Amino acid sequence: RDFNNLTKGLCTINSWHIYGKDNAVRIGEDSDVLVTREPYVSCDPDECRFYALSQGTTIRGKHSNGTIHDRSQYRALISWPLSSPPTVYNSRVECIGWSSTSCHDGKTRMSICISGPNNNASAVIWYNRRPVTEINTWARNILRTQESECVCHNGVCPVVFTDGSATGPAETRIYYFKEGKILKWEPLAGTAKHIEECSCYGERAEITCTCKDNWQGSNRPVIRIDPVAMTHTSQYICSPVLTDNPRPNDPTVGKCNDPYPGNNNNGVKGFSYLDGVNTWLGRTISIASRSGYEMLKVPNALTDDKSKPTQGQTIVLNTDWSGYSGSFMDYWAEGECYRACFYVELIRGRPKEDKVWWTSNSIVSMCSSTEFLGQWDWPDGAKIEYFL
Amino acid sequence: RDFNNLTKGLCTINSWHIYGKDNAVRIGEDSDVLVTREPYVSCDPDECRFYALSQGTTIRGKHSNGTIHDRSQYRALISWPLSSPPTVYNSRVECIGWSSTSCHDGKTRMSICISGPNNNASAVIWYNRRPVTEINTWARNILRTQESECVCHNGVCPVVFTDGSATGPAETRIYYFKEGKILKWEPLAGTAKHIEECSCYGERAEITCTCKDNWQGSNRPVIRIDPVAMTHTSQYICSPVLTDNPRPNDPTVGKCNDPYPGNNNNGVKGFSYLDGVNTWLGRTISIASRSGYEMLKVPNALTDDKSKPTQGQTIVLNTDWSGYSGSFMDYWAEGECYRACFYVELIRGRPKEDKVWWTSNSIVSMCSSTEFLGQWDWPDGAKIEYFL
Amino acid sequence: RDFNNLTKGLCTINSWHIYGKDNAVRIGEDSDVLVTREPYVSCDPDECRFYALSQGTTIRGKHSNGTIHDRSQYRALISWPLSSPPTVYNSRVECIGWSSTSCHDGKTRMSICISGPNNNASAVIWYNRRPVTEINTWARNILRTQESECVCHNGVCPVVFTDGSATGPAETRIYYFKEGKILKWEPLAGTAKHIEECSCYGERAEITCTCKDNWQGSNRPVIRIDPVAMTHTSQYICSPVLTDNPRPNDPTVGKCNDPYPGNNNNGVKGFSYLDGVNTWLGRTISIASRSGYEMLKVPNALTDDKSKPTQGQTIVLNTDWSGYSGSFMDYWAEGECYRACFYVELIRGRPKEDKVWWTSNSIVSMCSSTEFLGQWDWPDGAKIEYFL
Amino acid sequence: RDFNNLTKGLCTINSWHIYGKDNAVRIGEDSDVLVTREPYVSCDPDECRFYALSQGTTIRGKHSNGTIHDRSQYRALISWPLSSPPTVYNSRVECIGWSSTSCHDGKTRMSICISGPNNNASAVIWYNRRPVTEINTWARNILRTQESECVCHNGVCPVVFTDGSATGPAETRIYYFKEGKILKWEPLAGTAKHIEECSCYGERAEITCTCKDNWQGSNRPVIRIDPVAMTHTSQYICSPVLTDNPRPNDPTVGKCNDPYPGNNNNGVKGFSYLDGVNTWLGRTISIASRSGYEMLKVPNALTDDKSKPTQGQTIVLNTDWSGYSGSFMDYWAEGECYRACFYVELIRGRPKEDKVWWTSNSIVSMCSSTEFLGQWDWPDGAKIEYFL
Ligand SMILES: *[C@@H]1O[C@H](CO)[C@@H](O[C@@H]2O[C@H](CO)[C@@H](O[C@@H]3O[C@H](CO[C@H]4O[C@H](CO)[C@@H](O)[C@H](O)[C@@H]4O)[C@@H](O)[C@H](O[C@H]4O[C@H](CO)[C@@H](O)[C@H](O)[C@@H]4O[C@H]4O[C@H](CO)[C@@H](O)[C@H](O)[C@@H]4O[C@H]4O[C@H](CO)[C@@H](O)[C@H](O)[C@@H]4O)[C@@H]3O)[C@H](O)[C@H]2NC(C)=O)[C@H](O)[C@H]1NC(C)=O
Ligand SMILES: *[C@@H]1O[C@H](CO)[C@@H](O[C@@H]2O[C@H](CO)[C@@H](O[C@@H]3O[C@H](CO[C@H]4O[C@H](CO)[C@@H](O)[C@H](O)[C@@H]4O)[C@@H](O)[C@H](O[C@H]4O[C@H](CO)[C@@H](O)[C@H](O)[C@@H]4O[C@H]4O[C@H](CO)[C@@H](O)[C@H](O)[C@@H]4O[C@H]4O[C@H](CO)[C@@H](O)[C@H](O)[C@@H]4O)[C@@H]3O)[C@H](O)[C@H]2NC(C)=O)[C@H](O)[C@H]1NC(C)=O
Ligand SMILES: *[C@@H]1O[C@H](CO)[C@@H](O[C@@H]2O[C@H](CO)[C@@H](O[C@@H]3O[C@H](CO[C@H]4O[C@H](CO)[C@@H](O)[C@H](O)[C@@H]4O)[C@@H](O)[C@H](O[C@H]4O[C@H](CO)[C@@H](O)[C@H](O)[C@@H]4O[C@H]4O[C@H](CO)[C@@H](O)[C@H](O)[C@@H]4O[C@H]4O[C@H](CO)[C@@H](O)[C@H](O)[C@@H]4O)[C@@H]3O)[C@H](O)[C@H]2NC(C)=O)[C@H](O)[C@H]1NC(C)=O
Ligand SMILES: *[C@@H]1O[C@H](CO)[C@@H](O[C@@H]2O[C@H](CO)[C@@H](O[C@@H]3O[C@H](CO[C@H]4O[C@H](CO)[C@@H](O)[C@H](O)[C@@H]4O)[C@@H](O)[C@H](O[C@H]4O[C@H](CO)[C@@H](O)[C@H](O)[C@@H]4O[C@H]4O[C@H](CO)[C@@H](O)[C@H](O)[C@@H]4O[C@H]4O[C@H](CO)[C@@H](O)[C@H](O)[C@@H]4O)[C@@H]3O)[C@H](O)[C@H]2NC(C)=O)[C@H](O)[C@H]1NC(C)=O
Ligand SMILES: *[C@@H]1O[C@H](CO)[C@@H](O[C@@H]2O[C@H](CO)[C@@H](O)[C@H](O)[C@H]2NC(C)=O)[C@H](O)[C@H]1NC(C)=O
Ligand SMILES: *[C@@H]1O[C@H](CO)[C@@H](O[C@@H]2O[C@H](CO)[C@@H](O)[C@H](O)[C@H]2NC(C)=O)[C@H](O)[C@H]1NC(C)=O
Ligand SMILES: CCN(CC)C(=O)[C@@H]1OC(C(=O)O)=C[C@H](N)[C@H]1NC(C)=O
Ligand SMILES: CCN(CC)C(=O)[C@@H]1OC(C(=O)O)=C[C@H](N)[C@H]1NC(C)=O
Ligand SMILES: CCN(CC)C(=O)[C@@H]1OC(C(=O)O)=C[C@H](N)[C@H]1NC(C)=O
Ligand SMILES: CCN(CC)C(=O)[C@@H]1OC(C(=O)O)=C[C@H](N)[C@H]1NC(C)=O
Ligand SMILES: *[C@@H]1O[C@H](CO)[C@@H](O)[C@H](O)[C@H]1NC(C)=O
Ligand SMILES: [Ca+2]
Ligand SMILES: [Ca+2]
Ligand SMILES: [Ca+2]
Ligand SMILES: [Ca+2]
Ligand SMILES: [Ca+2]
Repeated sequence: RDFNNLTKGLCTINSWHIYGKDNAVRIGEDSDVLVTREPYVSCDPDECRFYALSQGTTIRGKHSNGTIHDRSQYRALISWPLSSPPTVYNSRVECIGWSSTSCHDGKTRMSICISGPNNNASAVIWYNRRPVTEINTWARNILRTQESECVCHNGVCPVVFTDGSATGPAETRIYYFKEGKILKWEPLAGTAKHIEECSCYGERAEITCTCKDNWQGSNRPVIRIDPVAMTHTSQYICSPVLTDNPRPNDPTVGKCNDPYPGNNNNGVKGFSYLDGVNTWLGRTISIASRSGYEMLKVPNALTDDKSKPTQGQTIVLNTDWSGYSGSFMDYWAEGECYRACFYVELIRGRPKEDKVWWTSNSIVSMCSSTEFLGQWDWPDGAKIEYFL
Repeated sequence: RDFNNLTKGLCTINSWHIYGKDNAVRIGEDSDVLVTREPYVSCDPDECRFYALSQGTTIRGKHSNGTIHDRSQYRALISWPLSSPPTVYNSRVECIGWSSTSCHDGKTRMSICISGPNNNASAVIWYNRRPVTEINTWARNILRTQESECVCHNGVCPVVFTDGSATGPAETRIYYFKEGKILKWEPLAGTAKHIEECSCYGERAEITCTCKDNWQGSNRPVIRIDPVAMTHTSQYICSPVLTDNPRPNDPTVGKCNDPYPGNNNNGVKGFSYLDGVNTWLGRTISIASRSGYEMLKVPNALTDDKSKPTQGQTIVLNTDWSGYSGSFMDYWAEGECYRACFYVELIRGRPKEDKVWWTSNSIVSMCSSTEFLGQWDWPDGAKIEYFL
Repeated sequence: RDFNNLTKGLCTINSWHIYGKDNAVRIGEDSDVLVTREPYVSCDPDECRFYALSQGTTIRGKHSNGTIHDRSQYRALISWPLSSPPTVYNSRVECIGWSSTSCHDGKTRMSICISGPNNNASAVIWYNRRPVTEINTWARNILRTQESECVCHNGVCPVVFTDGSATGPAETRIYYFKEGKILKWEPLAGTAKHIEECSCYGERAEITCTCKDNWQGSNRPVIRIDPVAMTHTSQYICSPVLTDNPRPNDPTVGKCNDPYPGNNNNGVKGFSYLDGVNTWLGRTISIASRSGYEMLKVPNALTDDKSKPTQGQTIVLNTDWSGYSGSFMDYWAEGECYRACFYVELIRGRPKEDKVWWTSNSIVSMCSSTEFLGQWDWPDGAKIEYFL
Repeated sequence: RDFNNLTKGLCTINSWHIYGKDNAVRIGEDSDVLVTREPYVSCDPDECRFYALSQGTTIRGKHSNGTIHDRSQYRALISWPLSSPPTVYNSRVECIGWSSTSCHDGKTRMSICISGPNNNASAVIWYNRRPVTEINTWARNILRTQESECVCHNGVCPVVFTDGSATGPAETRIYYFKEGKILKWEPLAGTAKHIEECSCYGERAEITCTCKDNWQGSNRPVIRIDPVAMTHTSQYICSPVLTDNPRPNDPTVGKCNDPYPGNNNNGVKGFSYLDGVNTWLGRTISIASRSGYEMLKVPNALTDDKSKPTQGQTIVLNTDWSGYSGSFMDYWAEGECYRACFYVELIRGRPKEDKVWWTSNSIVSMCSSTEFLGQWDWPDGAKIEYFL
């Protein structure tokens, strides 16, 4: 109809209720489920769907062997109905590639997929299910993007890309697209020293992205974007409640404009909702591996370098595998506020479970409640032994 | 379009004709059919569909082992086209949880799923396929609901929940929702001493629910709701034709305001149509197990403590497994009256058929005819031996 | 929109072109295809689809054992997209039963399914996908109907049923339905002595049904219906080109008002287009079994007792299995005439191929061309050996 | 809405970006994927889909044995969602036959399928999913057509057929259809000596077809059609950059009006975009087999007999199997120009990989970019060893 505008503020997050779970690995043990990774969730005005990077093979198929690898010519961004698994028969291909982002602007959807060899990748921007724009690698080193939904405001949908080293300074750009065409792009500015896989959400005409400093930071970099002025700033979450993984143990004071040191060249895509006292952080429970997952209310996390949790909710037990996590919201829901949501990728197989030769995942996602709901844990649920 | 209003009375029930049967277990022996239980049927203005609680695995899948269990993080309310089986590929997830209800109000559908551990469950009310309201456990003991469709009138859709003991007095509430939001809730009142899994239907602006007294009653409690005044009453079916299972043998006089004694802490979800002489009761044939199923015309069953059958129809032979049963009607059919319908859950596997490690079911459903139709029996039809 | 009216005459049939083929048995050797029989084809104003009586199991499934049997509680009328096979995932159940008919009246579709034991069957008439009317067995001996599409004119859709003996005189009725309700019914009149499984089509406000005299006739009975007056007549195809199976060898003169003798108590559902010189007859090639299939132009077959072929076209070789055949036309096609069409059921398995324990079929269908097209044969194509 | 008119010119082709890839053979190793060959891509105003000639069996099915053969009664033109594989469950049959073409005219789609024995084939033209016209073989020798999409302009959709010898002069005709009816047909004229499988595209009211001279030419014949005048001309691509396969090595001067000699009676369906300096040619890398695939910018290839490449892009490595290739464009995209696209059939199995008994393929397709994008190779990706 008309372009959606971020006119509402976030609803108060007093807890998280279950939104979707596909039990993909369990079900795929005996049905035609595609092997995937790098999932996310994104809504259209009339429907919300699961998204992910297929590996171009079923889990039980012999080609599942080797799916731990990230970039092949057999990957593609696919979407499928909420809480269903990604099967060969219900998965809709949005585009071909090994890194992506996607978002609806109110009128139609923009999907971006990047493909290519390491030194010659290219992004192709699709809008209304047609290819519209293409961007060639600028640093010749794995051009890559969010791996979660982008956000739009009055037709403008900013997307953060990175090209160059993952263990050194790199060339990050914020592109502002409208109807799949480039209106403008900027180099990253601010104090964030390295950006990877941004998780974004919008409220009251501002887009907040919580990303990953793969190079040095265990605290998360944050990019706040003004989609009207088409400008942005960057910093780190000040809080001592560190949210990357692997990471050092929590200090009593964090860092606002530098990476918090202790762990280099590694990290996991994650997210957060930064809204004054209504601030919640997601992180794996383990400081060593992609294990477990919890949500922590850390009032003023972004700006208070001594902020510590005041409430919390466990999502996945530390005795269960987790993985990537990101944000999305249904901007077309009824009500006066935007209900914060997120998904957690539950990785199974390699590298942690090497008795099988594949790597895949299932998805669990939650949204906020203004109630103070009882909590439960949500594991993948599959028995690797069955696959042997 | 506009909210549906219960303006018609029931059609005269002279017999029952076959409406839907999915042969799920038979078909699932060699195709991707989800393991389910707690099925039901519910109509939208333009389509009627089967519903059930998936177990998050196929019947032939190795994860089918253990599906006798009731509440896991892998369950979800799913719906699929009438008389098809619930397959991995045609099943639509309405919400995540291990207890549910759902109904269309004329404009859109409300679905409710409860999930959580035993002492910390929570219901989340979905409307127009979006989460709208959440209710936290009030008694911290398996918050649970109908397991069959709710009914709406002018936007108001009452739902009966129970929280607390299943073998003692508990905290039952009647919630009145409108567009997924709570307008009001009451504690259970009347003479019903314990309520579990209500089966409901509406006619001439009154909603009748036949439930289950798991604690002491072999006769069924009944909750009649006024969705305009948003008030209700409760009593038991007076008839000596006892309809719970397990149950004592039929007496010559029943009880109107107390459970009929003889069997404690057990029962099966069931239903009835209470309409003066046009009154029909469903019950298993066996007084000992979920075996067989028959419909009995017991004029004035609700109010006459000596009422006995005047007509009958066998649905499932006592030599075949049955299970839960509930009511639904197509409130959007043509005609001057509402045609009473019901479904019977045909449980296969555990606990009665323990040579297999799973528990699932198929569905058979009938609707009334003003004709006096010949009868046939409708078993599940699968051979357990094939699954070994 | 508006009720369709049979305002056109048939197009000139100079040959038959391929219309649809599903290769169901071939494909089903390694995919989830339902076992079926008694197929047909029927069009809606915007789509034409294949129809059949499922057996409630896949071909490779263990429950396929025994599918030679005709009436079980596991059968249902299903429809699916033209030329696709009937799979567990794309098949839409129209109703439950072991005998059926279906037709679109221009506004919506009427489907009829009969179920029950031999002495207590009942038909239930569905309209706009809802149950509307029910008819109880009148002779208590396998109430049964067409097994191919009915035809409508200004809302009136006549259907021929038979109840009683298949090897003696029986009680055949012509029902005239409108919006799923009975307007009127007649007993069979005319000279046809026994009616089974009528194949019908309409043109210029007249409905012609070519049926099967299972009792004594090797020539086919024909019922012509006036859907406005709601009256009919019956006779036999006069032609010596006998079209039932099994059958005696062709004589030089046929019979107009009596069964042509030579074979008792057996026959196959078949059809014909009776239109003066534009008359074509379908029949198996073998006079002994459901083997092969050919179309023969026999000018004035209905009324000329010495009529012999003037042109012909082989559809299936005598070295391939055939089965039932019936008529349908797309009454919503462009043009000034109705293009005659038909389908042939290609039965595989039992009883002729007993190395397998199942019985199923695939479908091939053709429509007429005003061209004189080259011919090809269209077998099922599956290798039974593969199923062993 | 209204008939589409070729009002735009081609966009400048500076490189090719990835458009679609279905990874069919990989995925089909463990899921219900139909065996196919002779694929292509074609767009409707609201969707673009993959097309191909199914073999009426899955790849893993036992009937896959023998699929190297070209014409059987089990083949059919099927279409399915872009980048999905052709599965038994998502494939839509357009018509029955072993040679086809299809195109949307703006209002609805025309599909053509030819079937029959070698000496008695016939084409049947479908429009709006209904059969409309039929054409009988004129030379009684494998009537056949494009195997890729046709193109329409103001309702007129020309199609090139060939009937007669594939290794000698034959009878090629250009038919001009409108709403599935024949407006006119011509015999082939010009200097092209033999025409097989034309690949076409349209721009500024002219339709260009790059075909295959199976008889003598290693350079490609080209048919340019005026769909308004309904007239055409024919010649060969003048360029010494030979694009058929097998073929001699490139000379320094090509031939404009005769086949370039060196290889007889063989060839592969291919294509090209002939647009002055914006001219690109596709060809296999190997001059001996259907191996590898590259795009070469050969300014003025059609008219300059000494034209050599000025830019290039590898699509498939010479160490990977390729096959047929053809053109299509989305005539309903936004923008001021038509973006040239093409697909490459990646054949697997027989005859080159004879350890398996089947022959199938997967599809990769690209479209042009005005950017100078980095290149990657796009192989089928399946391991034949897995199928053994
Ligand atoms: C039914 O459901 C309800 C609803 O969920 C249940 O009630 C919930 O119970 C939760 C668990 O108790 C509770 O969650 C906790 O909240 C704490 C904050 O609340 C308390 O403090 C505030 C502030 O003063 C008070 O207002 C309040 O009254 C409470 O006293 C959090 O602090 C908790 O998180 C911390 O502990 C968990 C382990 O429990 C860690 O995993 C987590 O990371 C937090 O601790 C680490 O991080 C901090 C900050 O740096 C460190 O100080 C600390 O040492 C830990 O650090 C180590 O561990 C981390 C992670 O491994 C590592 O990185 C680091 O290096 C160190 O090794 C927790 O979130 C809910 O708030 C509460 N909800 C409600 C509404 O009440 C109820 O129990 C359920 N009922 C039943 C019967 O079960
Ligand atoms: C073709 O189709 C038609 C249409 O269906 C067939 O006709 C139908 O035939 C049915 C079976 O005969 C018949 O059903 C019965 O109707 C009885 C009522 O009708 C009779 O009584 C009235 C009242 O005076 C008369 O008007 C009427 O003319 C008849 O005489 C029911 O009473 C029957 O139910 C009872 O019996 C069945 C077993 O048959 C039990 O399973 C059932 O539970 C009922 O009996 C138990 O319950 C009562 C009440 O408490 C007890 O008194 C009794 O002892 C039984 O109790 C034991 O068993 C129960 C259950 O196990 C247990 O809980 C308890 O503790 C005790 O152990 C039955 O419903 C249809 O009405 C009739 N329909 C029509 C339209 O005619 C026709 O036969 C078919 N044709 C062919 C050729 O087959
Ligand atoms: C390319 O394609 C074209 C287009 O299809 C091919 O041309 C077609 O060729 C067809 C086969 O030749 C041909 O079909 C036949 O037509 C005959 C009628 O035409 C002839 O007679 C008329 C009338 O005088 C002439 O006008 C005309 O010029 C011809 O001379 C039919 O009579 C044929 O059917 C009979 O034979 C077939 C076997 O071929 C039987 O299966 C069939 O049942 C018919 O014969 C039985 O029935 C009759 C009637 O009672 C009996 O008299 C006779 O003895 C047979 O009876 C026995 O067999 C039956 C069945 O088993 C059994 O019940 C009974 O008891 C007895 O045992 C046949 O239909 C097409 O018309 C023709 N089409 C066109 C447009 O030309 C062309 O060949 C192809 N090209 C190539 C290169 O292959
Ligand atoms: C990142 O991505 C970019 C973007 O893709 C990469 O840059 C691209 O690199 C490509 C490969 O180098 C390049 O493709 C070539 O372009 C040549 C034309 O450019 C050159 O010549 C022009 C003209 O003077 C200059 O303007 C220009 O500056 C260049 O110098 C083509 O000529 C190339 O094709 C020929 O070679 C390939 C093998 O490389 C053959 O397969 C192909 O068939 C061509 O050669 C055959 O055909 C010709 C013509 O008849 C014969 O003369 C020749 O002998 C060969 O003939 C034999 O082989 C054929 C086929 O087997 C056989 O039939 C015959 O009988 C003989 O046996 C090639 O297309 C892109 O243009 C370039 N793109 C851009 C934008 O720059 C970049 O490298 C990537 N980066 C990294 C780090 O990898
Ligand atoms: C088929 O015939 C009936 C007439 O018998 C047509 O019905 C008339 O249609 C118009 C528009 O619907 C009404 O105003 C008339 O009263 C209708 N009916 C009768 C029964 O008189 C019908 O429109 C015809 N069908 C089609 C497709 O033209
Ligand atoms: C393509 O060209 C034809 C004109 O040749 C356009 O047809 C005219 O369209 C309008 C609206 O449909 C009619 O009133 C004219 O009479 C049409 N036709 C002719 C043949 O004169 C057509 O609209 C054009 N297509 C598009 C998408 O614009
Ligand atoms: C931070 C992005 N990088 C470094 C290039 C990664 O390796 C990502 O790591 C992971 C990962 O789980 O750590 C998954 C993604 N598939 C990778 N992205 C790409 C484009 O390969
Ligand atoms: C009466 C409801 N209760 C007691 C909590 C049950 O155990 C139900 O029993 C049965 C049952 O078949 O008896 C099935 C339901 N899955 C159970 N419901 C829940 C929420 O677990
Ligand atoms: C002529 C109809 N009769 C006799 C009842 C049949 O047996 C039919 O035979 C055949 C048949 O292939 O001969 C198939 C049908 N499934 C049967 N119909 C029913 C209702 O069982
Ligand atoms: C050039 C067309 N001809 C000669 C008849 C072919 O054999 C084609 O060859 C090939 C081929 O891959 O060479 C595939 C097509 N399936 C064939 N077409 C038909 C109609 O059989
Ligand atoms: C395939 O067919 C050939 C030829 O009929 C036969 O020899 C061969 O054994 C078959 N192979 C398989 C695997 O069926
Ligand atoms: Ca399988
Ligand atoms: Ca890090
Ligand atoms: Ca009880
Ligand atoms: Ca007979
Ligand atoms: Ca050639």
